[PDB]
Amino acid sequence: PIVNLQAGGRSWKAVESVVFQQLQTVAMQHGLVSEDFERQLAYYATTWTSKDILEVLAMMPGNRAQKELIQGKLNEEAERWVRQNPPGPNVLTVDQIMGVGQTNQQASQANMDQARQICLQWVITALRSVRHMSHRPGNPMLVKQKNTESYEDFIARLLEAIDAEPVTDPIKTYLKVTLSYTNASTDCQKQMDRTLGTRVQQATVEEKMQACR
Amino acid sequence: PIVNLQAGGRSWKAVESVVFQQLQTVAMQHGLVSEDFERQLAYYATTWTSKDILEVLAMMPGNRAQKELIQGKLNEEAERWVRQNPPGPNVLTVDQIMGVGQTNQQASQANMDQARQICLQWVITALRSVRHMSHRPGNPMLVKQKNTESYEDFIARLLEAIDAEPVTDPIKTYLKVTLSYTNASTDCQKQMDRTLGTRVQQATVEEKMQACR
Amino acid sequence: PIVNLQAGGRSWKAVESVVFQQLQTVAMQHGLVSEDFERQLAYYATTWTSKDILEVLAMMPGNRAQKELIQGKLNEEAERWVRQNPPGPNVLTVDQIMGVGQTNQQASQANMDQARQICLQWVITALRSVRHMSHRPGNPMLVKQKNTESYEDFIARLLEAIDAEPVTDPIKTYLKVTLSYTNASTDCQKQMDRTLGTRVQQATVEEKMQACR
Amino acid sequence: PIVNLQAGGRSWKAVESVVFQQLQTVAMQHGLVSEDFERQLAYYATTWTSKDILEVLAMMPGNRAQKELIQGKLNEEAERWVRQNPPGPNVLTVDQIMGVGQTNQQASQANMDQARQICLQWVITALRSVRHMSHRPGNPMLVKQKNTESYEDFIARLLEAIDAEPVTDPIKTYLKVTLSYTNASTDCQKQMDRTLGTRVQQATVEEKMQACR
Amino acid sequence: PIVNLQAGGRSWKAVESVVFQQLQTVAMQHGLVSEDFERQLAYYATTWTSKDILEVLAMMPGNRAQKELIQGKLNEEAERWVRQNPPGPNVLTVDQIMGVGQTNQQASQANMDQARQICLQWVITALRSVRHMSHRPGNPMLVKQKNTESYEDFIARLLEAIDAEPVTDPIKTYLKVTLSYTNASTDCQKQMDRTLGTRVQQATVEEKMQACR
Amino acid sequence: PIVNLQAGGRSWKAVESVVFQQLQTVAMQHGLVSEDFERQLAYYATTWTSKDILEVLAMMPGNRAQKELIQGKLNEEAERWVRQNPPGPNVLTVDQIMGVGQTNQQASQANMDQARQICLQWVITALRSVRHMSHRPGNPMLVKQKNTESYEDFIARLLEAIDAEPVTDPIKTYLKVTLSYTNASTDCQKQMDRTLGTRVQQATVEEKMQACR
Repeated sequence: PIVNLQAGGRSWKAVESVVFQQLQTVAMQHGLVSEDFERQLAYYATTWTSKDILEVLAMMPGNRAQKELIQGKLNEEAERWVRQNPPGPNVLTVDQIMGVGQTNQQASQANMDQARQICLQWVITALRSVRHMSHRPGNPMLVKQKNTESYEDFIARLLEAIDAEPVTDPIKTYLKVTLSYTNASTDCQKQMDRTLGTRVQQATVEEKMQACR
Repeated sequence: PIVNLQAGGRSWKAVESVVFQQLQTVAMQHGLVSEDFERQLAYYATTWTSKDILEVLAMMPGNRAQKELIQGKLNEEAERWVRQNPPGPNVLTVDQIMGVGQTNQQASQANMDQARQICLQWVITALRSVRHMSHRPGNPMLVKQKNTESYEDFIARLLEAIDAEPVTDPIKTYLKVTLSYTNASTDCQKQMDRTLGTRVQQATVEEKMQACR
Repeated sequence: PIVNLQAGGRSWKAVESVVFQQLQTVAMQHGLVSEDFERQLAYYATTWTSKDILEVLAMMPGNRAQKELIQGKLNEEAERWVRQNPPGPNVLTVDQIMGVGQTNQQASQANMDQARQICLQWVITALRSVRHMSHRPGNPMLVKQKNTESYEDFIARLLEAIDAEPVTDPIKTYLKVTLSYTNASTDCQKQMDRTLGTRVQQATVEEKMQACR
Repeated sequence: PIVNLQAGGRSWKAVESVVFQQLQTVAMQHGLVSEDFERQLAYYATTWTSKDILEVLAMMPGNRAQKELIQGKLNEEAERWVRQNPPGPNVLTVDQIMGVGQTNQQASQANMDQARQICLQWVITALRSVRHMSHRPGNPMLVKQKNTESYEDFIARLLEAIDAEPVTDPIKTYLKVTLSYTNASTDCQKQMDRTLGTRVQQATVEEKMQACR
Repeated sequence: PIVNLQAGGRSWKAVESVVFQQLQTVAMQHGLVSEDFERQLAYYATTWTSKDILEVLAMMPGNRAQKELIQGKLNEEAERWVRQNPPGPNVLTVDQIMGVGQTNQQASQANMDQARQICLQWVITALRSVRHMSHRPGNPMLVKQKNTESYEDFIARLLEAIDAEPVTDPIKTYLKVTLSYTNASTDCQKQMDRTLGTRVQQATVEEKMQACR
Repeated sequence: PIVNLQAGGRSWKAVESVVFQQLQTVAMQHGLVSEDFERQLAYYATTWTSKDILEVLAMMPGNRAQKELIQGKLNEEAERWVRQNPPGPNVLTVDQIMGVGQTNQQASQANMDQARQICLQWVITALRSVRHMSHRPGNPMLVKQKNTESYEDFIARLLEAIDAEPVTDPIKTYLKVTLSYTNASTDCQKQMDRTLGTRVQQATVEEKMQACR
């Protein structure tokens, strides 16, 4: 974590042992590629140096292969960054962004603020990508209410499946509303279909949600 | 959390890991829509930026659908805010209030103090509204002393049922006093009815409370 | 908690999460009307704003009816305060004392110091009063050494019973000394009666205490 | 706890919740009259105000009668203090020493430093005195090595028994050395008596201690 | 831990009890020679004095012989340092680097910053070396998918085996890709060999990883 | 703990409740005379006043006799200090060193820095001496590989036995290397004796250590 000195100079601080242990238990119960770890790491890594965004991630508990997969995806982000940003006189280098050969004080500098911001972004994209590798194709379509599962529970699973997929907002909204009625059990889809006629199939996320419960 | 610098400038701080873990255990035992989480979040979110009122809520443990329901209600609050406050030159935008595209420092500014205040208000209304969706109609009327439940316990349940409903104070008071005698078991309602005659039915919250126990 | 700024201005702070959790476990094991919670809340609520003396109490775990009983007694304190202190030009209002419509900064002001002091006093009186409602009449007189209970234990129970009652010091002392010999088992009251003759009945709290054990 | 302001003025602070919980667990496992609580309270009560030396003691977990016994002994200390120090123009009053009718700030003042020092001293004497009441007469003499208890263990119990008694240093030393050989089991007292002849009975605390084991 | 005084002078601080306990539980579950302890110690030992890099390591829980092995390897590093850096007028001495006969303040000085940096480096090399002693020769080659172990799990074990070996990056990459197909079970190596023909054997770390699962 | 004021004056602080509890659990699991407690106490007692080096030790959990043995040895250190340092005009007194009749502020002074340094040294020597009393003579020689114990484990026990003895470095090195082969089981001592001939008996700590495992 960068510390802003009262003099205005900037020095470094070891990650607060409270925050580190906080992220670890969220990477030990949910996983280091799980969204819960991704959400907590991004909020607390705002002050983290490019050096502390990589070292802490490595220390976090996870399967050895997953760290290979994450650094593998992370290397994919770096090569992409070099291609999108051609070598330039003051342009950052993958090493500068990956905190290579920098003392913590030099990696906590303002010039490494862009570097720390760029680094954290690559890790989140890789984890979303490592997470996508776990997801099989068409998870939402396969999900249904087997054994007449609670309409609430079924919608929770369907929401997880759309959230799993990286489809963009305009298409994320299409899927949630469309799949909820289609994959619903005949008992409540049928009663709602008569209850709200065409409209229930029209909009299903909220109006259909309250009716089935 | 906004931090007020001695210089008078304002900077940001990651939510204290003590407070975050505090709210989470109250959102993991009672629920993230439960009143206990709503009370603790409001007290500790006074300093929270518009950005930290949304990110922390998302990190808190809850059913996936409930977060959809909360953001669904939260979007209802935003559209209502735009209609009630027409677009204006210095008027806040739903994005400004929802901390969109703002760095933590820029979201911890005084101009975002109104934005953070407006944001927190929407979340509480949604949760009360998400909570109301769980409540069926006429919960207090259905509540009674089945199996001669302790008059204390029965009043506790009845108080919870009025608190559940969003009826206004003048009508919240009507219900508590009225339903306590009506739904009471014959044994103690009858003995009190003879004991205090007309007055016991007149006022039931305190005088009837001590007598039945 | 009010924080006294070095500049001399006064700002507010969310109740330290260490102290809050401390009072809660004493309101979850002993009760929120129990003396143990009352003692810890008064010591730590010295800096608490009128707003933080009410919000934290509400968050503390307790039966729903008990909070009704506490706010019921608290309203009794407020109406009494208005009658004893007639409306005046600079006189505090029940709202000012109950931290109504005040921002935390404005409720942490010196002018609200009297208000915070007055508020805390009402809550303690109500809890003592809520606690008295639980106590049946003449608890000390009924208490005896059934099954020849340890004279120490019996005196502990008798001391609890006098402490329960709100009798004033001059009469609190009368009861402890008087009831200890009268309610004592025949075996040790008789042996002490011969051992110290008239004096043992004269003074019973300390001289009789050591002899029976 | 008094806090020394940088300006040189002195203000008050609620007992650190870390220290309070520390003393409580030592008053919940060993007892509030036990030496372990007495040792920890004295070390941490150096900064405690006369008001915080009494309130925290009351909050600590203990049998109700024991608090009566401690305040009983504490009142014995106060009456003795008045007799030894006759009423004087600037002489402290039992109330001033017992933090009566003083705001925490006024009880954290330098003039209350003597008062806080005098108060803490009375509580320790009472607890030693409350502890003595538990001790029966001649505990060390009765202690022996029943069933050939480890000479180490037997000396531990004997040391506890002399420590229990308030005999002065010149007589505390007499007892430890004298009782260790006398109460020892015949097997090791006899072998040592031949082994070191007259000297072993002469000095028994260290030379006899190593030999029996 | 060195503390940088506002005056610019430098003083010492006892290792934060939060960080110490953090490293110990990682040296009590994984081992004091395990990579997990090595990663956490290096990140938190940035501020540690040469004196605190040795004392804390000794306090950490481990087999007695392992500390002999670590100090044995540590002495190997020191003799090597003397040979590589011949005695010089301002050149550091193994004692200066090993914080011998220095007060904490004098060991927290800027001149001991190089000494603290040099010390920490030796300990990590020894632990990697102590860890290598545990590793038998050719661990990766022996590792295979016995009982058709998950291709993911098998790659995790193989990655651990290459990480175990101190082979340099150019040869670390050769091994991971080469051994994954060779040691794979016939069922998935065969199906992949037909699926991707020559290329699957060409590159096996990522393309073969997703296909077998 | 002494606190160095910004003004340059020095005041006292109650031992951080985090560090105290840290040492206690190491004096409750390993013992208050065990090396683990001795190592942690020395590192954290650098700032401790002469008064806080004695009071905290007494509070730490231990057998009553052991504290007698430790203060017994501590008195041995004091009498030795008086003899080695004859009474002098500015020479420290055992009382000054043992923090007798000094207020914490006066015991936290620079003139008591030598006194605090001298005090801590005596306690460590006594504990090493109290620990030696537990050790019987010739512990390393008696230690062997009974039931063919792991050569690693056997060397761990032998290293503990030499560490137990206070023999000086030149003779500590002689013992470890000499006893490891002599007390080894015939199976691995014999195979090593043929494997490395005369040299294996020559040096046994490292070369023989790797070979037997």
